Amino acid sequence: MRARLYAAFRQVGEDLFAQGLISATAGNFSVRTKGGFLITKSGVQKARLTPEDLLEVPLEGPIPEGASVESVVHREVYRRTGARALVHAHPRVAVALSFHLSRLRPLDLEGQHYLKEVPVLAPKATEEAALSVAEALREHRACLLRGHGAFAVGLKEAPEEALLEAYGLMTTLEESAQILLYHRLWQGAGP
Amino acid sequence: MRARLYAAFRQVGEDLFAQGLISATAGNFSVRTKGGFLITKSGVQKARLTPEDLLEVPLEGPIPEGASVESVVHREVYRRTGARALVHAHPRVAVALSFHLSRLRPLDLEGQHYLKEVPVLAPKTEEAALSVAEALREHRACLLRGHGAFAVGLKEAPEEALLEAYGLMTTLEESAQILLYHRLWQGAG
Amino acid sequence: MRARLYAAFRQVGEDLFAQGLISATAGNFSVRTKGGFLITKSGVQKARLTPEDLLEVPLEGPIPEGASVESVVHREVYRRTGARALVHAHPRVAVALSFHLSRLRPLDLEGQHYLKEVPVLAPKATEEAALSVAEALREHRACLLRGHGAFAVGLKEAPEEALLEAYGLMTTLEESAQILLYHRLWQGAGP
Amino acid sequence: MRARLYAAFRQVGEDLFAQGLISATAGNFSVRTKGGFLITKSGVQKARLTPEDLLEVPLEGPIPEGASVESVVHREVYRRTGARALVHAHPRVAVALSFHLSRLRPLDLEGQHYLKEVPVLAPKTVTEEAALSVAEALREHRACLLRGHGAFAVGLKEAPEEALLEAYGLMTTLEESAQILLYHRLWQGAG
Repeated sequence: MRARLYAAFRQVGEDLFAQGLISATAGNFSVRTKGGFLITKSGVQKARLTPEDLLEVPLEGPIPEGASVESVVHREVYRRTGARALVHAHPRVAVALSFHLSRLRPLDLEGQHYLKEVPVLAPKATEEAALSVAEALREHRACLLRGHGAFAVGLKEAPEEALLEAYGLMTTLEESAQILLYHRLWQGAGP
Repeated sequence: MRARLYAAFRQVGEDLFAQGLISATAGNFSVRTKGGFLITKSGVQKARLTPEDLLEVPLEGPIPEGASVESVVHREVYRRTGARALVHAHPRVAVALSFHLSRLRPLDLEGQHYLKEVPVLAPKTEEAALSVAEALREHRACLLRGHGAFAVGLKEAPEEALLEAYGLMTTLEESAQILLYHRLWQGAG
Repeated sequence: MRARLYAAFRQVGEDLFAQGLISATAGNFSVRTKGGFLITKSGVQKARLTPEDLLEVPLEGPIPEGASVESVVHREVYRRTGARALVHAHPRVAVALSFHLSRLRPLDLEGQHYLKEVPVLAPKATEEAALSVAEALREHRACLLRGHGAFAVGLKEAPEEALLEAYGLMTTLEESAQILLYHRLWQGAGP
Repeated sequence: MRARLYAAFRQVGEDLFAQGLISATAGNFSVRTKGGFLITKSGVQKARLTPEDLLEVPLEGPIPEGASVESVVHREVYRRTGARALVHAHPRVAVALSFHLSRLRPLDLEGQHYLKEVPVLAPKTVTEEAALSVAEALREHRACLLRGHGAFAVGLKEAPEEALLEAYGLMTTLEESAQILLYHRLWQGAG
């Protein structure tokens, strides 16, 4: 179905990069597929994505070279979740506040509706991490991996729309983290 | 018609997203029309807006589906008030401040002149539609504790009233920021 | 000379709007002319100035109608000063701090090169504020008006330059207020 | 290759400005070229760069006037390092946290990958001395802080414009890492 699926990957890229959620070649995202998952390639302009940039990976056995080193996680996520899409990103604020929480609870109405609760995993990538990210995403739509960015899942049926669902949730996270940070600097200091 | 009005919905969309005032899909914005008010479709990239992403909603009763979930809040503001444009956004700092403040009173000229005092609502529904469509009469912007902020548009032309409401929106945020930096500075140094 | 001059006003207005330094309708900037000065019109979309959005004001008596309500301030500055351009904006962080200080001292090298020292006049756009802004602009290149905004002077011989030069100093003040803000929130909230 | 190489300085200046990493005219950036190095001119709106806003400069001899005031520093860096592009900006949060650090150490994954450790140069006084300090600093590091006067980021790609785009990229990373350090410290100084 290339046409539209493509529209969603190039879109999300340009977006995740315009909002600062990822640098020029960081982060990765994927959708589920008959074989396995369709992912972005390692080390490449994620805002200037083109078709040959995406690469199908199976849940099977050989991880083809050129596919994100974060590919282990995505897979595990697809192997133990029902997730139909996954966006990995680095929302500045969410990441700064992740160093002190085990959980991140949004205060805002939009956040509480979609990101009810965001778990923070402490590593003390790696297969091990893959399993923690995986478990967290079973009953949660996003999670922070301490100082390692966040992960958001998409459960919609249409691969592309799932992707927008994820990227979308990522954006909600950062918004909630920002609101949490402001709300505190104010309550705290000052009077 | 569908030339200057579209451009304005698209612009407010792109800017609102870049300015960090909303999420990919959060928020909504409307204009007063002959039938009632035109609004953004619910569920859709506000930053990649199209003519198809909007539609009219009579003040009557038939709220077509696709219209924002908050049309109920827009309508009631178009019923009991002289509004002509309406932006619903999520200014981060302002929202932050909400939880605490009862009213937002800018300490800055640009603010003090156009957003004299921004009351904070604590609702939830029909209940909130009202709360807002009252406050937006004597006031041009209101804060829904934890949800967001509504900014009023008043120009004759539709497009203008919208950008004006979007204007007041960025002003709302800049005032919250000022308030906030103000506090963090004289209160820790 | 209109041409280049015009481009300058249109440019300063656009950048100022982009940089967040003025809302679409506020602020104002002028350049000195043989007559008096050339200032933006009252209430006009600064980011889309047209050659007809600018009006000439003499240093003497009758201020044409349509002029910015603060032509008084600009004129009081061109009367008592060598200023050859004047930019009036609202740098949010610069204003936020102006409430508690009486002088702003850039901690940064660029700031300590032009904005050497930034005074803060206190109320009590009036003829009083103009007179106060005009003298303060005699030994300093910029000044804050508590609650209001900031004033930056330009001095190049070419009006077009002076403006860019004033617009830019405005840019320099905000960089500084921010450096100040962050420096303080940091050194102050840490150990 | 002018074409594309121009598309780089142009985007960089635009981004550096919109990103908040430079005043309307501060900063300077460049790419190593056959003879010596290509660099931004002096006193030019970095946000509106034209092809005529850049000058060549040999590694030895008469620095043509009009070139960046800090061309000496660039020249030093291309003589004593394998730099291929250099961006000198003014990250705000980063400068603020530099006034009392000696080194800046990113707490975030991404920052730790690229900018392992950013040294903060901080002179007292015993130009080319500083130009030799930045150079030495940038030999083993890809980014360095110059207390109260911004940072320096290096590009190592073979294609020049890719190197420039690369160092600008590092620049954002630095500022994002400083911000993460900050919010991490402010959020902590609460409850």
